Amino acid sequence: HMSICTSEEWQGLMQFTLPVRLCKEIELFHFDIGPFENMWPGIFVYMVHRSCGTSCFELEKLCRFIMSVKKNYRRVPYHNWKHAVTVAHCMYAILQNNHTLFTDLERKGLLIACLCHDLDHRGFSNSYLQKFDHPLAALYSTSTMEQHHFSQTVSILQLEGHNIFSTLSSSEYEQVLEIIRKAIIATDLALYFGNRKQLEEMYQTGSLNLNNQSHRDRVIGLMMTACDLCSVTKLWPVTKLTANDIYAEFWAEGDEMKKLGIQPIPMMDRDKKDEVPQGQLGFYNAVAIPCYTTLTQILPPTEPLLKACRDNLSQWEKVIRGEE
Ligand SMILES: CC(C)c1nc2ccc(OCc3ccc4ccccc4n3)cc2n1-c1ccccc1
Ligand SMILES: [Mg+2]
Ligand SMILES: [Zn+2]
Repeated sequence: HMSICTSEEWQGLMQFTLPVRLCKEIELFHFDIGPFENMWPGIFVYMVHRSCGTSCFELEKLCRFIMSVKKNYRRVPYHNWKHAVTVAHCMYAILQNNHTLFTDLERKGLLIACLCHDLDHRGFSNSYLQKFDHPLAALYSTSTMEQHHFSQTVSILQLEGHNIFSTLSSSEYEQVLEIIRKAIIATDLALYFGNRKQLEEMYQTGSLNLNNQSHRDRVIGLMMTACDLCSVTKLWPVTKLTANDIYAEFWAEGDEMKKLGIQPIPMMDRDKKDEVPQGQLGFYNAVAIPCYTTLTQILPPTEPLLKACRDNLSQWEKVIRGEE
């Protein structure tokens, strides 16, 4: 009950070479994959190659897994293939600029989760499926979409010719799986708040140990949110247009509410269009700024994420004041 790729879909992936003129761009935190839909699955291979190495995975199983993932993504406005590769590119940028902090196992896993973290997302919030009343919320009633996504990842691994973690010991296979799980669950924005709080705590009182496994999981989750939210760290004209994809999904979920006679919260009510710039400023100030702040505290080399988040922030101010 998991879609797979065709043989030819993936064979096109093996043949793909990232163009020389993106070997620098790709390396930037602000890098916008938008223009290169053709290249996205290929972009992911290259990012894995550069980081983990040209023999970390067998070429054909990797390409079969990537292209099947693409397939188990839906043509929803924001929670789609383009967001999975985007998130994974941010993590790429993160891992590259922190080259000795993470293990072989972490790096390969975390890039794999980012690709999988929104697998088969419907374009409806948790709020929406639980609060009325999807078949997917009477299966996972605690982080609905997040246990689904992992569940999903696992299945794609478990098909024939697909298990890219073959050549790991029964031990290292069941270690990576646990990095992936924690990583995906960690992308539930509701969890993000305690965690960030707990890390500001551990940072300030001087008690953060990266030798500690569960403090690692803490840092990893943050890295995962920081990656989930990276729309807010692009260049302004990219940042705008991505906000356009997010709201169409919000709103279209808001529209399903009205169709059952239920007022959505203003976030998903398109009739409340011009409270967006206000909303974004709010979000940036309550969620995004803090996020990249804590992360830059802990991994200082992630700092341009904070820089670009601040530029975007002030653009919204200007929109709000009447000057963009
Ligand atoms: C990561 C992404 C899915 C996301 N989660 C979000 C959770 C909250 C949010 O508040 C905005 C807002 C709040 C209140 C409003 C009230 C009225 C109208 C619009 C309003 N807009 C934006 C959020 N965005 C987002 C991130 C970046 C870009 C776009 C969207
Ligand atoms: Mg998600
Ligand atoms: Zn996501």
